[PDB]
Amino acid sequence: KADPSHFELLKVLGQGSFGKVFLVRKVTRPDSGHLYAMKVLKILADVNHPFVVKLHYAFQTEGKLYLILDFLRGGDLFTRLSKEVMFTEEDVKFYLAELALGLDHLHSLGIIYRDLKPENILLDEEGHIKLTDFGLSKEGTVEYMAPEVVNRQGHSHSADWWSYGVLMFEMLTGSLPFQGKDRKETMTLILKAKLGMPQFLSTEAQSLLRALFKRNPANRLGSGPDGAEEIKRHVFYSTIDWNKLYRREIKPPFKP
Ligand SMILES: CC(C)[C@H](CO)Nc1nc(Nc2cccc(Cl)c2)c2ncn(C(C)C)c2n1
Repeated sequence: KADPSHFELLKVLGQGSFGKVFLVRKVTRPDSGHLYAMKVLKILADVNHPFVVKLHYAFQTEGKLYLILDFLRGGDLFTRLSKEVMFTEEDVKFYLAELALGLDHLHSLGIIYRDLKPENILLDEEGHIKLTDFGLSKEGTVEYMAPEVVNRQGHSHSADWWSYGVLMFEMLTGSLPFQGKDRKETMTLILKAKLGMPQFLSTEAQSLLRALFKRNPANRLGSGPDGAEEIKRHVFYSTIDWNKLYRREIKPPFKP
């Protein structure tokens, strides 16, 4: 059975906001040689979906909870965003569509992806995305918080779609829609939900952002009754075949 001795440490990927994540190589059969990302801890984690990180092994060792997950070669969207400082609508439509599927699934499991942001969206070698650091059902980066969360008036699935809107805006413009000089001001800007629409954005993109940026979570796109479909049927994704996207048949615009 699983055991820390079955994995040799290759290198530390980075300090964590969830513990430390190491790049490990399994030493035991049958996946001997296979690379994995190892997370050590001192609430669901098992989800099966093309756009959600897979948990391969989980074992407790005296206070330490080891999680062996997929190693995503491509790194995260935050890193790519910083280097390219903004993606074309083409790239954005693609990442958001796959994210749309991943997110909705997590919502069906009754999970709320509270920490949705580019840092938590990984890319595999093919360029497809994979959501990480999810799981919590019973609840951060302020720039991504929905107004009901800032005011602590609740935190349902709707909150995620607002954050989804923020991710879209940041990838499309290189900037955050609501940014103050400090956390306080940012939260106040989120509450006013006062938003200027950059003129280089397509009308379809602008339409979608306006629908996602509804202060009242009940009027926010994704708030049913067709839930995620409400967002998937938006004109912004007209050219997206969800069937093949799910099957990973759509060619990623970016290849790491
Ligand atoms: C430690 C952080 C700097 C990074 C990026 O957010 N985290 C990260 N990078 C990953 N991949 C990755 C690939 C190439 C270079 C670098 Cl620095 C990271 C990764 N693969 C699988 N997971 C989790 C499910 C644990 C991962 N998590």
